[PDB]
Amino acid sequence: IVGGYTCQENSVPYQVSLNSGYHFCGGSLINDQWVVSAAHCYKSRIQVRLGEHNINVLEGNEQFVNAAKIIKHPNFDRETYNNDIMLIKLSSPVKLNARVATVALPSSCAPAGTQCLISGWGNTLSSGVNEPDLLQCLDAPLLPQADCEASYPGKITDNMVCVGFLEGGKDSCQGDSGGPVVCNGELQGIVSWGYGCALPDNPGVYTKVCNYVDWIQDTIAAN
Ligand SMILES: O=C(C1CCN(c2ccncc2)CC1)N1CCN(S(=O)(=O)c2ccc3cc(Cl)ccc3c2)CC1
Ligand SMILES: [Ca+2]
Repeated sequence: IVGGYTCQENSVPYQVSLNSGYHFCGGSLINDQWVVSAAHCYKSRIQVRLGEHNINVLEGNEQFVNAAKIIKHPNFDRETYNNDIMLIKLSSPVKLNARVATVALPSSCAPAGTQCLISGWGNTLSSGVNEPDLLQCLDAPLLPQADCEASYPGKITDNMVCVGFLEGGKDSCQGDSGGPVVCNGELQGIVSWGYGCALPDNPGVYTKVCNYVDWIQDTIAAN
């Protein structure tokens, strides 16, 4: 997260770290045994880490669980990042508590102008790379699809939504991928892509979660 702030310890209880020897992506706990992330964060073996604040220091609230089933959206296109959503079934259910809690699926698509919360342990620099130890937070609004499409001519699909600032300075970045953008207690987006980090007129684009509520529920039920 570029231009964000350090989240209060365990204030984003649904945030998880996808670890494969190191943190490489984020995700959201949607129920005691399922995590939603980005298809582009796929790996054959993943250890999901919950109750994290400092990813490099044991603080006493962590629960490390291995992924049992990693299911990318069937129509994920690695070239356009369309349908960039993935579901992970944990090998065993986690203990839900204050620092480890679930986030709700969207009941409807949030209107542009809605203020949302983005979080992650991704790169904090607009140029270069700096991986933070502590979970970062960013308060950003959903942008009008018109401004989104205008920023990325021909690249924005109906399954994508821009969140951020047209002036730059604040944005998601590498390592935040798969992470959540929660608006009013509901998961409205998933960190997906951008051509840089925190650049003017180049807001980050996220997977529009409201378009997959059905697929999510179905896949969960059938697995
Ligand atoms: O420009 C790119 C790719 C991004 C993926 N890509 C397309 C091209 C067309 N349509 C969809 C995706 C081709 C160019 N990258 C540079 C930035 N990196 S990144 O710094 O690791 C990154 C990763 C995720 C991000 C997510 C957000 Cl929401 C904002 C910036 C982000 C930046 C990703 C690859
Ligand atoms: Ca820790």
